[PDB]
Amino acid sequence: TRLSAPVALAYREVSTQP
Amino acid sequence: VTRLSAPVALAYREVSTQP
Amino acid sequence: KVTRLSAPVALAYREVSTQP
Repeated sequence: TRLSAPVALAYREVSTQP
Repeated sequence: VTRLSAPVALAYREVSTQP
Repeated sequence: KVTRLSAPVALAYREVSTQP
């Protein structure tokens, strides 16, 4: 019943394969 | 047992309630 | 995705005096 707010949000990820 | 992590803001919800 | 990080404003540890 609460939500919070961060300063920044960091997703990821790399070269992936056919 | 170790950390706390103070955020920026904090948001609260609200429900209308009947008597 | 699997691991979205988030980065807070500040942390806070603590510790008392500990005996020998």
